[PDB]
Amino acid sequence: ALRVLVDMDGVLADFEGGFLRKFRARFPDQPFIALEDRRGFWVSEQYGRLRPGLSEKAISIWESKNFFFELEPLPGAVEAVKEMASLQNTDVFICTSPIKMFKYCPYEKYAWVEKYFGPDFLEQIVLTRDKTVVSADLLIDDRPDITGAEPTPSWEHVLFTACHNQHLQLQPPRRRLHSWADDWKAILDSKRP
Amino acid sequence: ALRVLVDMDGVLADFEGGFLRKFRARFPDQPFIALEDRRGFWVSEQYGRLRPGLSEKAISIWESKNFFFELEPLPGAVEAVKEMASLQNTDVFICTSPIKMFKYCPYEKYAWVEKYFGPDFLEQIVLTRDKTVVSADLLIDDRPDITGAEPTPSWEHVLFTACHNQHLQLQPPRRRLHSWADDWKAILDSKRP
Ligand SMILES: Cc1cn([C@H]2C[C@H]3O[C@](c4ccc(C(=O)O)cc4)(P(=O)(O)O)OC[C@H]3O2)c(=O)[nH]c1=O
Ligand SMILES: Cc1cn([C@H]2C[C@H]3O[C@](c4ccc(C(=O)O)cc4)(P(=O)(O)O)OC[C@H]3O2)c(=O)[nH]c1=O
Ligand SMILES: [K+]
Ligand SMILES: [K+]
Ligand SMILES: [K+]
Ligand SMILES: [K+]
Repeated sequence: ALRVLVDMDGVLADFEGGFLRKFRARFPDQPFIALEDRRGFWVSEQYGRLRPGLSEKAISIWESKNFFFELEPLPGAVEAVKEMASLQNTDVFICTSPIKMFKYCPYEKYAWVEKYFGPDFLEQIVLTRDKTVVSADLLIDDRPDITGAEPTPSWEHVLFTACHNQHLQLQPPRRRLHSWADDWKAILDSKRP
Repeated sequence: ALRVLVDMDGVLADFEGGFLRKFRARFPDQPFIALEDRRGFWVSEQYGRLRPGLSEKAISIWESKNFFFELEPLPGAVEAVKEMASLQNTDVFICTSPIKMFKYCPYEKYAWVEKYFGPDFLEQIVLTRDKTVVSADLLIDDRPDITGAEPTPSWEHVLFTACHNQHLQLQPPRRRLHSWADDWKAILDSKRP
């Protein structure tokens, strides 16, 4: 069976839009970064450059109760993953790294998966900071630099497009999934025997 | 680097003793199973055979708030894993499956790891129901039957002895770690290049 790992934040759940909305509501007198002007993976770093103390204020949004639970799905994400999981000879796992503050985030990610995919899909969740030690054919993740304890992961990393990575030139033969409307079936098929 | 996955319940944390203590306290008029009389991996199944309704009462102990957090370490477990992690060319991850009710268990497992191993060790946690998709040289786990989506896991499963598995005849060349006092360094060394 083909095995596909799907990232959660920025791939299934709209982390960037949820963050921005809550930041602006909580900190209406601070400057912010429009989604179109996001550059680089780390939200907090971009905000820290924008003004002193803004990194810590950004962090405070995602460390808050209900931040993860209340993220809206990306367009097409829930439908695509449900279809993907239902395909013959195809195992799908949601492989997600929780933030360092653990009071809410792990719990909310399970709750979010239950909400959008149902109880039986909880079995498909892998929470890990290191995705390199999870073996699979494909990893669909918006982070450009995925590293860890395994220097040669078994998966091919397909870069899921986001605001923060859309201008990046990747090294051949690295590939992208532009959105869930893009042809994810063709990418899966290219790895099948 | 050698990669070792270490199970949590029944290997690092004394699930069986914690369960029994809390069961007897909450249900003092019910029969129970002494640790020495534990047979088979699933606590709940053994209790359900003992009397009608006891499976659900057992489950209610581990679904309760603070059950996971308040488990005591096994003798030698914290010291061994700290030493193991500090060895040259050795990466250690705690690979643990949370129960199906997710309100407390994921959170408490992170909190427990922080308590006994410190904040930096949180990075070494993998929460998953399927350990077969986690690649490693060794998996030290008290469950006899470890299966999942990967039919040929990369790890060798070393069976950690517990009450419930101590009489089991394993198929050659399956091996055991009897306790943390047993010679876990020799087992690791047998897998090094
Ligand atoms: C931890 C962390 C996260 N973020 C943004 C970027 C993105 O990263 C992750 C993330 C979470 C944890 C780690 C880690 O423990 O190293 C890394 C990335 P994702 O990989 O998408 O889940 O967390 C949610 C998002 O939050 C950020 O801007 N700064 C941070 O310090
Ligand atoms: C879920 C479950 C667990 N247990 C006992 C046995 C042992 O199993 C695990 C466990 C937890 C979840 C699953 C699962 O989702 O399939 C399986 C085993 P462990 O692997 O040691 O963490 O949970 C803690 C312990 O709890 C039990 O007796 N019956 C159960 O239905
Ligand atoms: K992400
Ligand atoms: K399937
Ligand atoms: K166990
Ligand atoms: K080490």
